[PDB]
Amino acid sequence: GSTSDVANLANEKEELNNKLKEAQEQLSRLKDEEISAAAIKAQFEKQLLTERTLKTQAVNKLAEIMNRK
Amino acid sequence: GSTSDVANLANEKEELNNKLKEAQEQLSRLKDEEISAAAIKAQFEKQLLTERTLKTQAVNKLAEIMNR
Repeated sequence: GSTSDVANLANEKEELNNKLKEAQEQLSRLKDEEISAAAIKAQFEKQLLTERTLKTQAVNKLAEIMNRK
Repeated sequence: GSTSDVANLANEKEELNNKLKEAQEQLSRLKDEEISAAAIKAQFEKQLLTERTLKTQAVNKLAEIMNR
């Protein structure tokens, strides 16, 4: 009757709510990671610009010395 | 009264089913976004190695030339 129906539905709501909360905590940790990925990407883009620049400096100076006569 | 409460509880269960499904799908989306991002990490890492390597080869050949 209504009494065991209530008992069972209150239990399922508690179970689902708990699983939902766990899911939303995961999503939130992941959302914080996606923001911290944007900063790491920018850092990588910077390091790459820098490495490229240093590479061209070395390559060009080597070509220049090899071309010296 | 009690029978109304049961009807309302069933709807509230169903809505929680919906929210959890939505979250679990969102989690699958954010999951393969961690796969794409880590494949971008590895791509950046390869490019960085390549640039540093060409840099270091040029440096070392130039040093050898300058040192007679």
